[PDB]
Amino acid sequence: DSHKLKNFISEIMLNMSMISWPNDASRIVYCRRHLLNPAAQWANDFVQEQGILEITFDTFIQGLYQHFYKPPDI
Amino acid sequence: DSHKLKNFISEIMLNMSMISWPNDASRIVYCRRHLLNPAAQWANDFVQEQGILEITFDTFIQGLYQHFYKPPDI
Repeated sequence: DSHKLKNFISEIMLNMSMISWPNDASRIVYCRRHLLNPAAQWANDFVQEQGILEITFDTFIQGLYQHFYKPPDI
Repeated sequence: DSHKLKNFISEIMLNMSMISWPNDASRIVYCRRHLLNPAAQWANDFVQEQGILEITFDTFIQGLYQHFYKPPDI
C-alpha cells in the first residue's frame, strides 16, 4: 500500500507546484480530497488537534510520511 | 457488502463537509452519482415517493441505513 502511497506524495505536490496559490490554507485542504479511506479519518483529526488554523504544508505530509513506517526485506 | 457500505457513508459526508453548499438540493442528488447498482434504483424511487422536492439530507442516508440490516455472528 505505502509504496504506492510514497508515489502518491510525489505528483500531488508536483501538480500544485506549477499552479499558483493565493494563500496556504486551501493548499493543505486540497490534499484530503484525494486521500484514502482510513487516512482521511486521521487527516480529519490532525487539523482539529492543531489549535492554530494551519501548521505549514510539509508538516501535513510528514505526518502522512510518519504514517508510512514501511521497510522491505531485500 | 454492507460493511463496506457502512464505510461508504462516512467519507462522502466527510467530503462534502469541508466544502460549502449554496443550498440543500444539489447535496442530496450528489450521492446517487456514486451509489451502487440496485441501490440507485431504490434511490430513484425514493425521491419520487417524496411529494415535496426534498426531505433533508440525513433522511436519505437513514433509508440507506435502513437498507443495511446486517448484524454479524461473533
